[PDB]
Amino acid sequence: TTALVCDNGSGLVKAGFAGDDAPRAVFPSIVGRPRHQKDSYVGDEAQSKRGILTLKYPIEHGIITNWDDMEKIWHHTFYNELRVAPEEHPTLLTEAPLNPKANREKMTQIMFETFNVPAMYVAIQAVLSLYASGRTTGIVLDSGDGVTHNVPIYEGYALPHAIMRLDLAGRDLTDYLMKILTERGYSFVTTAEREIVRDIKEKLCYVALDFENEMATAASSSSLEKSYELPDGQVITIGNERFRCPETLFQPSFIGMESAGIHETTYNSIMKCDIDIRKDLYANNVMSGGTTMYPGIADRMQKEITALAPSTMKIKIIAPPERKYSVWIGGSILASLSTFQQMWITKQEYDEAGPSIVHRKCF
Ligand SMILES: CO[C@H]([C@H](C)/C=C/N(C)CO)[C@@H](C)C(=O)CC[C@H](C)[C@H](C[C@@H]1OC(=O)C[C@@H](O[C@H](N)O)C[C@H](C)C[C@H](O)[C@H](C)[C@@H](OC)c2coc(n2)-c2coc(n2)-c2coc(n2)/C=C/C[C@H](OC)[C@H]1C)OC
Ligand SMILES: Nc1ncnc2c1ncn2[C@@H]1O[C@H](COP(=O)(O)OP(=O)(O)OP(=O)(O)O)[C@@H](O)[C@H]1O
Ligand SMILES: [Ca+2]
Ligand SMILES: [Ca+2]
Repeated sequence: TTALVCDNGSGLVKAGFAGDDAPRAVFPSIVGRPRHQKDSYVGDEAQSKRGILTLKYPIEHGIITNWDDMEKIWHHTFYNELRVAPEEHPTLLTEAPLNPKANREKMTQIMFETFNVPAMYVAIQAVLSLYASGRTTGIVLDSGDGVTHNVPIYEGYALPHAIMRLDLAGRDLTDYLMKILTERGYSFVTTAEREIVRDIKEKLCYVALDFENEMATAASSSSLEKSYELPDGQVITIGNERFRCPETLFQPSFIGMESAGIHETTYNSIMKCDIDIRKDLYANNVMSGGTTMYPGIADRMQKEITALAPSTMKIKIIAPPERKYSVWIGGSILASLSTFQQMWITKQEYDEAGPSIVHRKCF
């Protein structure tokens, strides 16, 4: 009996089989319907046929907002991407920190009534990422395509009163890179061009240890410049934009947001926790999600947190190499454990108790 693990993000779905080291399927969280031969398309195919479709993202800042399109995503995941019959597999799903109770119930109803799963469970994304690092205590910085959270976790369980949310993440960074490249004299505005710039961001951007110092290097030399061959055949050159783009995480004012940067929100989150556990959190800052993939980010975070924390505090930033998929991995591990098998919501329990069973069984 093989459990499935489906990690639904704002930008990407990561899906596969519990016990595997990586998701089998990773595809965009998009649903397309024809503009005025199929009635709907999902993921890669929807992207490929965009010219004749209207696209929608059913998950916004980590929260499911379009339930009909979300059902389409799950159907596509089971039947087309993984090629499984969902009625044959226990299914672990993930959710954002502070996901409303009613959303959890809707997820539960759909899984049992629409897909007829034999069992299910819903876990908090950041908690899973911590488990994937071999820890049950620490503070997670989870940053994806749509949302960023700080989530302190103690002895296996999130501390909800100390969780911080920031609606600044990868899509915002892609858009800002587009803007600053256009200012350089290139032209990136269209949808095809957004996809191109996202690739540039992922290949060439990095976090500077010191922003001003690196700006000065870029102003007076070509040493930080890299080139990129566009699909249309123009080779462009990229310099300070490489580190200016993700600098926005530390200084959101670059895109006109008033928020604290990720170092300050981490600190604020720790300070909302019991004094007895803060040292444990400071020593176990774990980074998760695609927007934490920038080279240089761990060292920069070490620097910035050290400057905020008491002078004698021991601080460690952990940045696992597989952290694009840490949420999914944690789910794969959790759903594999013998101790976990009693934690599943069963179809019998659903049939008797209804969707609210999820509140009794899922932390
Ligand atoms: C039962 O759950 C309770 C509670 C009821 C739940 C509460 N909530 C859900 C709260 O919200 C919960 C508190 C708790 O116990 C969770 C435990 C965690 C999932 C986790 C469990 C441990 O698990 C852990 O400690 C996880 C770590 O395993 C190891 N062995 O140290 C992960 C590594 C550091 C990194 C990977 O090697 C690396 C990322 C990569 O390696 C190739 C990899 C990718 O995928 C995998 N590894 C993978 C997928 O499946 C597995 N690995 C697998 C499936 O089973 C296991 N491994 C078993 C490993 C033995 C571990 O102990 C060393 C395991 C017990 O501990 C951090
Ligand atoms: N090497 C990289 N450098 C910078 N960003 C990257 C890199 N790899 C992936 N990303 C970005 O990570 C994002 C996707 O990450 P992830 O899958 O963790 O997000 P999600 O789960 O879809 O979104 P969210 O968690 O915000 O709901 C995209 O914005 C993508 O461009
Ligand atoms: Ca995510
Ligand atoms: Ca500011």
